[PDB]
Amino acid sequence: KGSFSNCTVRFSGQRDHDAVDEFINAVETYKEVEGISDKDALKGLPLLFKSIAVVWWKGVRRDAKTWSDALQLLRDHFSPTKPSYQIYMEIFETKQSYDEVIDSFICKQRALLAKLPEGRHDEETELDFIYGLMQPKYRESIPRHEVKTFRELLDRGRTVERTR
Amino acid sequence: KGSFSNCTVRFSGQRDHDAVDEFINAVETYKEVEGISDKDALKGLPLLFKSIAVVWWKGVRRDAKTWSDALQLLRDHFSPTKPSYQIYMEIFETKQSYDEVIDSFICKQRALLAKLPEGRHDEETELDFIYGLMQPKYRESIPRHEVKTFRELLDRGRTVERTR
Amino acid sequence: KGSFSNCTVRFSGQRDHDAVDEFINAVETYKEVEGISDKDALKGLPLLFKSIAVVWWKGVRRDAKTWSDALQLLRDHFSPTKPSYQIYMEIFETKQSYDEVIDSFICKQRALLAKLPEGRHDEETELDFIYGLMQPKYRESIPRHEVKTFRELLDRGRTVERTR
Amino acid sequence: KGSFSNCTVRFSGQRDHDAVDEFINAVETYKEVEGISDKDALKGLPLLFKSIAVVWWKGVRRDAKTWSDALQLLRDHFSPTKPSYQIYMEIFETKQSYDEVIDSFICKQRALLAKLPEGRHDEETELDFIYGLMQPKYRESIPRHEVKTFRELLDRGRTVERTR
Amino acid sequence: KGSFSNCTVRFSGQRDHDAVDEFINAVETYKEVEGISDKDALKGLPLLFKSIAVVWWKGVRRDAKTWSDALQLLRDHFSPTKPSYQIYMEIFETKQSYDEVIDSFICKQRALLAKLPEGRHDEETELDFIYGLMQPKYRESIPRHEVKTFRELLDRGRTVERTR
Repeated sequence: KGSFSNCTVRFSGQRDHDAVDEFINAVETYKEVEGISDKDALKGLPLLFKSIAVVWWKGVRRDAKTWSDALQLLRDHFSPTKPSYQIYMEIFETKQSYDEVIDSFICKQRALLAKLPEGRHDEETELDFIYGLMQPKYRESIPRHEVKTFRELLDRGRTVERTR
Repeated sequence: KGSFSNCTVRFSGQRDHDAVDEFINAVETYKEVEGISDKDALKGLPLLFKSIAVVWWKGVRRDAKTWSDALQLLRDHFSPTKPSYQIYMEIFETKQSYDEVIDSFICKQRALLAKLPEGRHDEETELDFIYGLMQPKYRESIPRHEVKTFRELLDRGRTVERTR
Repeated sequence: KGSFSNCTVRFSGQRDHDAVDEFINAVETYKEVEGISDKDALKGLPLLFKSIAVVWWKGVRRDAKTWSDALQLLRDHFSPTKPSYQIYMEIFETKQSYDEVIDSFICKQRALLAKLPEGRHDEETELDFIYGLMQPKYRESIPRHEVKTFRELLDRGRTVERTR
Repeated sequence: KGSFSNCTVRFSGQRDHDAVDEFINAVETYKEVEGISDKDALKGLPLLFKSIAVVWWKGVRRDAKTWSDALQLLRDHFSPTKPSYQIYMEIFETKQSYDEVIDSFICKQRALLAKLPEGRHDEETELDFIYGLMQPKYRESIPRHEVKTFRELLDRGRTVERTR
Repeated sequence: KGSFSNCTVRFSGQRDHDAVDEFINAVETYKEVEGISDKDALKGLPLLFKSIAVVWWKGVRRDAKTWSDALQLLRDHFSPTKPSYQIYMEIFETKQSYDEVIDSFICKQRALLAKLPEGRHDEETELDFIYGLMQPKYRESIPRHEVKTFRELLDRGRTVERTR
């Protein structure tokens, strides 16, 4: 049923991890849903670029041969894959300011913790790294060693938020 | 005939009841009209998120297994389901100001009264809760005990509005 | 061939006669062109609302049963169907200002004269009601009793406009 | 394959020759490409108007019977078909200012010369009417009687432009 | 499956090399992917122009007979194909300013070097022409004669960028 005719999601070259990962996941998901072969998918790839990136594709066209190589090359030229110590310094710089919802803080911190190499941290030390930066509006009620998984922190945060 | 190819309605994370309920009802209605199966509908769900929420979906992907569970989880993480006393204080705070149409006031107050638990109020006390906040431009003509249902209030409000 | 999948024309609740009549005529025309049945058309109606009006449709869903009833209810809740004397006062308030084209004035005045009940006025008194408000730039050349229909007024107005 | 479902090009009523001619040519071209019959094309015409013009179509609906009559009526009510002496005064009013490209000047002047009645001018006097208003940056090099057609003027203008 | 029905990419007449080359490559790629014949593709070409360029197409319609001739004519009337010495003066005018990423500089300089006639320069002198304008933030670490191809320059530039 077609092969990359037209869609809303495009890519520009904004040089950030979130936009690049969102675009790659959306394209990779669309290919699986619509059911397009691997050889037919690479011919339609300049139908998505609209910016500086199409000038980037006019030069590096002869380096790609398969779909996985082109996707890894798009991940390599733009996502700079920052090292570990900048991430560990970026988590401890900004505390949770007053009058901010729990869910935005938790999803931003989880998206920041996903950048580390996989298999290096469990769930328990993951929650222990995040339990040291919350406001005293939430730390007065729920103590440590009672919340065992990463869902129960939000489950008890939404109760104190409604109570005020 | 396809399975969530592309559409105008998307979701961002605006943290409000009206936008979330509108998006969920529009998606739930589109699934019923187009005739898509339940197993095929969950594979196409990241084609709708475009914001902070796609970073939220990159983390909580392994918690969803059926369509109803994913819809209830999207209702739970964003719509905060406010308690009763804040609603009963929010209805009595703002009176109807001068030079405002009847229909906007009635639809906003009905959308505010839908947040209570279902089966707790009849139609008569529902109209009795709304008849105490209207302007004297409308309360001089129509008295109580004459309007029995919730349609006749608008039916007699549109007559006095045309008369001026 | 589908049933209200996606389209550009939507409705918000702007509270005016022109936008409501345009939206209703466009939807009614699209249903006739595409060839959709009456029972299939009502299931897809919340795919068009995008505003306050979808909160209005979450409350008055159980009042509609057929397509004509829903269309008349949408005409009733928003188009206020103003009385006659306000129209007859609105026609005689604004004269035709200098340096304005004939066609805009004629189409606006015809759209204002359509609001009266049908069958109350002929063509001759219709032109007699409009011939008293034009500029002396056009009334110096063409006199009364020479223009018999409503097309010849524009036909002789476009000649004097080109001449200047 | 459908009959005027939805498209980007619409019409508003901007009262100019270029926008009206572009819209009419695009619609006339789309009808020929998609292959739609003449009786099916007139039912879908209010799906394109979005402005004051739809109020204009609610009044003059009963005057159209064929496609050519409706197209000529749309050309008549909006394009005012200016007389000859205003065109001959409009060509000689604005000279070519300094630092402006040749191609924009030539295409604008050709679009202005198309408004005259057809068959009144050859190619030679057409170029003779345009050779009297160019800058001395171009008239120092190429003389008259050497450029015979209307293409060689641009062909020798692009050479002097690159040279500077 | 259709023949140029509607798409996002259009052309205006912006008079620059990048936008024209992007539009031509996107159209040429779409024709190859969708599988449209050469005779059917030329009838649908005024469905893409939306600007001054459609007035340009109303005049030069009778000069095109095949697809390749129309594409070369669109490349000729707008892309001015600048001479060599302006390019060789444009490369050496702007050095790499401080705090700018390597990839943007490399892709812009490659897109500028593509304008020369093909077959005039190898890869080695191509890298030698670009190695004289970089910042001392990168020239302190990597010396000449160690980087042999044009990929290893970026491969060693991304390492020093992460290190800081």
